[PDB]
Amino acid sequence: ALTEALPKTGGRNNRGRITSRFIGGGHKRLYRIIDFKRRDKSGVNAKVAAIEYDPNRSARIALLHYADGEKRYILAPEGLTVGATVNAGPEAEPKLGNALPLRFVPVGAVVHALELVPGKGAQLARSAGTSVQVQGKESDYVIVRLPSGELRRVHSECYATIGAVGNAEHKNIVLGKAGRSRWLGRKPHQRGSAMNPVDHPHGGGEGRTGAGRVPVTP
RNA sequence: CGAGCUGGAGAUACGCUUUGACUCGGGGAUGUCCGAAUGGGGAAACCCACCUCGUAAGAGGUAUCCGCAAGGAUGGGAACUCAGGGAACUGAAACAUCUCAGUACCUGAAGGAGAAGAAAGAGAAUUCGAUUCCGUUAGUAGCGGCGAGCGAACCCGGAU
RNA sequence: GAAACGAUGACUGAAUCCGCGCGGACCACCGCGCAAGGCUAAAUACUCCCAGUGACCGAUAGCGCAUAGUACCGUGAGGG
RNA sequence: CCCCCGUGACAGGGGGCGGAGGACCGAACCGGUGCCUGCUGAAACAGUCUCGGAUGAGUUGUGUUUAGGAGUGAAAAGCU
RNA sequence: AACGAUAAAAGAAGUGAGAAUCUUCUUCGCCGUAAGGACAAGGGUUCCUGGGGAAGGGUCGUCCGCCCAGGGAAAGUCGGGACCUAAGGUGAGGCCGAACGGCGCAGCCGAUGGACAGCAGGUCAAGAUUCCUGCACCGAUCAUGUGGAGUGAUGGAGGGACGCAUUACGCUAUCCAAUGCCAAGCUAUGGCUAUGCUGGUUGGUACGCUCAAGGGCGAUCGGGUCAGAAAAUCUACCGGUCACAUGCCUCAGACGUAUCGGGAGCUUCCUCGGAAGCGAAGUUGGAAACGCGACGGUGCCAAGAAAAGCUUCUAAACGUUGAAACAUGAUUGCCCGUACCGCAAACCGACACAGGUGUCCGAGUGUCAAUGCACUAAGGCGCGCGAGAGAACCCUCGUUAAGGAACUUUGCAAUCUCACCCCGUAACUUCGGAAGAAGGGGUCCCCACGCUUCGCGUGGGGCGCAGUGAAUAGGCCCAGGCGACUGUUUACCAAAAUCACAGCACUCUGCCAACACGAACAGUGGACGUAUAGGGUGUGACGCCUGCCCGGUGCCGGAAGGUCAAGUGGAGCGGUGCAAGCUGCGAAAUGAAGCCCCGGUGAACGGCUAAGGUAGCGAAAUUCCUUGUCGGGUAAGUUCCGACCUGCACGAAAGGCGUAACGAUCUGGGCGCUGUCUCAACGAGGGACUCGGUGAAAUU
RNA sequence: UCGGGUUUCUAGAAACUUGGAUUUCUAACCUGAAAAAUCACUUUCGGGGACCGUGCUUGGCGGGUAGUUUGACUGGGGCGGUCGCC
Ligand SMILES: [Mg+2]
Ligand SMILES: [Mg+2]
Ligand SMILES: [Mg+2]
Ligand SMILES: [Mg+2]
Ligand SMILES: [Mg+2]
Ligand SMILES: [Mg+2]
Ligand SMILES: [Mg+2]
Ligand SMILES: [Mg+2]
Ligand SMILES: [Mg+2]
Ligand SMILES: [Mg+2]
Ligand SMILES: [Mg+2]
Repeated sequence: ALTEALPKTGGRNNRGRITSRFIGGGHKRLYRIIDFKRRDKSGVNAKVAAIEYDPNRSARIALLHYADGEKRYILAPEGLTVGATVNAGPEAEPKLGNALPLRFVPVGAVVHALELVPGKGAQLARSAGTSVQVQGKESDYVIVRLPSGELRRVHSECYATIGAVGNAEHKNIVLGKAGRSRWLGRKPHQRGSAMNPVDHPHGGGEGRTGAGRVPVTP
């Protein structure tokens, strides 16, 4: 049904020319307003109304209704149901995703929608079904395993939502025929090999080759 | 001024003049609309509003920057002037230094001219005496892949 | 370059009175002048503009124009 | 999604029904394959016959944005 | 030479100095999803009327889109603006910048989107939802009366906000049929006399217990503060009570009544021809939208403007005796565009140019269907030199004896094929395809009968050489290379074996990310994305796969030691002076990133001494000798296929070997059928030749 | 804590110091949530914080770009040979 969002708009560059190569497809995707802080709410439950799939992301977002009679979208994690509910704030018991900080949080307690700076909403493991693993508590900072396979410090003043996401993992997704791309991306990359001395470093020759392996520009 | 005038254009018709026209000189009053343009909008000259006065018709104000305020300023001028920024072909019989050149052009500020100006100096006589210009000194002194080539100043005579 | 002085960007950063600057490395003696305040006629430049003059042209010359930046080309800047 | 059959693990196959698809043929439309014609042309790139795409990575309008060593480019140094 | 498309004319009459060409009439031909008609863009008066004939019009010209004067265009409701916002453009304060200047929230500007009140006809030579007529609707301001109480923000919320594909039912436009109905008269050539033939056969408004699909529907009390900044008698959320159906609300539209138009044609005059006035009928059945009922049904994923208008809630605020509202009249009604051309002699193309140009309407017959093909209505038009001749030669056509690819570089070219229906249909395979494989048969008319008819099937007869009897309308096959595939490219010599592609892999980036644009600790794109995400490179479905060498280059790491800048800092030497001092040069030490150096990585550069080619393929689009040798097909085969292998100079992601399917791809072969050829003939049309009119060019 | 210097009270003790590092803290500086979008402020504030970054200078890397260079003889040009002296 989708609802109460905004309108996006294709565009691949500013104050002039093409910056990030390619991309221009589209299909008028609107933007739904989310929430990655989940704090001015701290204290009330809400009925996960539904899990409306929404573009831009790839994370079956979830619809919530916090008692006040207000509305909000949430990165439906990995397992909430047709109307399961949830509260929020330190007085939160690490259940199916919650608006809880970090110290009060268990070890190796996979979560997500995590954060990088007190408030300033999420900013980590918010995609596909990325699972941020926790580890050691420290002074105030913690020890975490970001999807990357990295160990970064961060402190508890930075909320997070229980467990990982999923969106089933873009798996059986194979795209298919060129164009499933155009279904979004664009002019799928041009090989600087089949280009010209003129346009790219790899260019020239008379058959095929390599020599140096550099990127566009140098 | 003194007897024509009724714009080039010359064409028909009506007409104005010594009760002084016309032309000429010199101040006024009218002057829409656009354009710095400023009420607001805008594809220049077109659309649209508000306040104040007002019989209607109609009249004035409504940009911004400085400044209590009075008052000043935004734009425009052919070349000339000072500043900010600053090429290359070209020459070196090839080329990077150098040359062309601080030339071309851009930009800014102002004027009728500017800029520069009252020696913390020139310069060797214990001399001179603000700055600008011309003559000459001098193609010297000196700079220079010491190549190509570039090149002052005091002194002295004048403009003032 | 032995290279003074002026100049300014970054750093530092003195004296005020037998004080200070300079006189082309640097020191002495010698001499010259006094900075971190301002102002300033005149001669000099140019020529859109006016007058006068010319061993200047006199209509393929002279200004592009005996007038037109018009006609005409160009999306245009521009040319003409 | 509805039924039929089955039998060794088998899948499966059958009648219903539904309406998928850089699917099929073809006009518009969009291309431009081969031949001939044209070559001081009807035309500074075309005509006839012939041919490809045709719900798509489709075709197109208005508005607007991107530019010179720069843009743009399903990439020829192509177009600007 | 040419006179701008091979859509053809012909006569009569007229005008006039003068006519192949101007007007008129009557024949003819051409177009008819257009060569008809309506906007928009764009042009400007080309429009109309009266004149003209120099130049412009490829000849003429009495004519013109040309020359001249005059006229011609009319809106409260159509478009736009006085309303709205999108990309983008701007922009008080604010962020950056040698200058000029680049940014940038709000706000403002900005359609091609939203939003909003008129419909039927009439008519100047030339305009019409704009003028007239007929009735209507909209805001506004006013009065009259009803009402008798609130009204209700730059503010809240609701709402306006919308994708693609497919599709059920109702219908309207629109079209068709008929011994429906009205109108008019004639018919003869042999027949018919009317059951023939021709034309017309309704729109606006208003009322109607008529018919009616389809479409739209919760309400209300109360509660919870933590939500709408605030308030809220609204919204959001929570909970109790009655809602299958119905129940409502609503009608697309049909019918009837009435009224207003219009309506085949009819009457008189006509200054020569328009003008004026009159008026019949309105049937039954069938077809039928890409439009209307609408914000319908369903499925799908690649997930679908914003704002105001608008309903509602209140803060403020006014008054609660003359409100909000309703009705009835009264008054009001701004600016710009409104002619004509408009797929085209009136726009872009130097030209009255065979080109280009967005959207809408776009009839009938026949043909499964259609916006196709043939004819044709309406409507438009016969392309602005013309007339003879009937040679060569050239262009575009029709036929062709015997032969049938012998042509040739090659079957290039042109024939054959060609539609629907029934039968039938292989190798191979990713099981979907290959498949319209191949091959074969049928198709016309009539009568009867059976079927659901427009029509089809069963059967009997019929005519022709011939029955999609006209027009549209796949020739097929085997074998191989190259790329898997739809796609894309060299506007004006290359469409392909290019580019792209799904998929694979390397690699880098934790967020002010890498990366990129930029004068700029400005702004911004990546992304309102956060690692199953973003960049760069290379490889190119799927299949089995991906070998050996880190010496040299590049990268990541290690990281003792060697080397190395500025600077800190020290000996030391030296110049001048009487001295303090002032002063030239200065050195060991200490001082980074890298560089040396140690180690590693090949879907890194890359080689096959750092090492030597696993699988696989091999004379290959990479072979030189070479027409390799033998086998295949031919009578005969430099090329093609098969194998072998002595791989000049095959090789595993510049990927290797394969691969159903696909290809305006290239190579070889076969069947068919041909004028490609033996070898050309005849015939047509358009030039060429002749005469009259106008009259180039390169060149010299 | 490591560097040393200065001054005093006895190499130590004390103090004044002036440096490197580690760490730590934080008014500058930075940056994020809120009623008032970019910005200024109020503060919860939150966290970063002497780093980054901006300015001057140092040396490295730098076909990303720029300016350029790349001889002559030559029975044609390149390849080969050659170009001075006896
Ligand atoms: Mg003369
Ligand atoms: Mg002139
Ligand atoms: Mg066809
Ligand atoms: Mg903005
Ligand atoms: Mg003829
Ligand atoms: Mg004869
Ligand atoms: Mg075909
Ligand atoms: Mg291909
Ligand atoms: Mg293709
Ligand atoms: Mg270079
Ligand atoms: Mg060489």
